[PDB]
Amino acid sequence: VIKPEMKIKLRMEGAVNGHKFVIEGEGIGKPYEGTQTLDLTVEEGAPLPFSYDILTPAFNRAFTKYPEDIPDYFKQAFPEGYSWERSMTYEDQGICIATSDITMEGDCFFYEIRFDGTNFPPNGPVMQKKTLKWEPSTEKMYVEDGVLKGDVEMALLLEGGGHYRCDFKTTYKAKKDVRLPDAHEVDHRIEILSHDKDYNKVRLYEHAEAR
Repeated sequence: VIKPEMKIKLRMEGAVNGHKFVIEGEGIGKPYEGTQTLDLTVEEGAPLPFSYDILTPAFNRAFTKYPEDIPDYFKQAFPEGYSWERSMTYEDQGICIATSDITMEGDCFFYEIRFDGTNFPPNGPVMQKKTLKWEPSTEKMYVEDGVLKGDVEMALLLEGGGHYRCDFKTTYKAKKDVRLPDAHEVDHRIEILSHDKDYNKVRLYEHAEAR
């Protein structure tokens, strides 16, 4: 039921360091090539006082190129869909939790996303918007408790050229039983292709391939 091109519509509600916001997104991707692009718009809470980058991995592993001999936990889960739960722990004790519930109708995915962070220092790189991009990453995927888990060590490149590290832990929960894969890895690259001055409008791209 996963077509070679799938559309995407999403809504994120959240709060970061007490600043509430709402972002909507629409876009399109190619699930079997592991690529997608979203156009995202801040609908409430503009201008965001924090780095947009902390949000971008919350904006769907159905968009992953899986080799034909690794079971695709994500494409198998449709049309019913799946949800995920993610902790993101930053090196300066900023902490975020995000969840998403992902359904489908026809050639379109729908994401209902919740995002919350707190404890970001007011002069650190997130609240001072000093981040440039995420570095390409490798997520370790493995089965535990009957579901699929991923761990990835993430790094945000900073203005002036250091890195700001974050550990991601994700639980992925299909809504029906599916064929479980062996342990494997997903390589990612995520990039903001363009944005307006205060990131009220953002074009966001991801390429992901399992190996």
